[PDB]
Amino acid sequence: ALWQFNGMIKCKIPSSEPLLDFNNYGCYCGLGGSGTPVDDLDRCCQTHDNCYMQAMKLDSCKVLVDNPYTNNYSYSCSNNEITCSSENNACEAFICNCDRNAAICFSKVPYNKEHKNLDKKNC
Ligand SMILES: [Ca+2]
Repeated sequence: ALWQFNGMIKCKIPSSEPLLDFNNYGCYCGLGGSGTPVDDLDRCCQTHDNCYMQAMKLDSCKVLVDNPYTNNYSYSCSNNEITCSSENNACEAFICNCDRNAAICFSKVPYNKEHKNLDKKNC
C-alpha cells in the first residue's frame, strides 16, 4: 500500500518525505500518467506504473478487492536495505517488488526541481 511505499523510499533516501518530494513530479510520478517521461526519475515512475498494471493482470490480485495503493504487504528496512517478506502471498509479493524496484530507482537518479508539479501540458 501507499504507507509501505512511503517507507521503502525513506529507507533508501532517509532525508526525504517521499509523499511530498516525489508526488506530482513529471508526467508519471503521481496518480495516472501519460506522455513521454521528462527525465530518468519520471521514467522510474513510468516503470512503476507499468508494474502496477501488470500486477492488476494477475489472477491472484484480481481476487482481492484491494488495489496496490491500499493492498498491505510486509517488508523490512535494515541498514537501508529493503526486503520483501516470504509471507506475502503472490499479489502482495508482486506489488512489494514493484515498490522495492521504484524506491531503489528513485535513489539512483537525479532530482530536477523544475519537473515538480509539472504542467501536464507537457504530457
Ligand atoms: Ca503514476
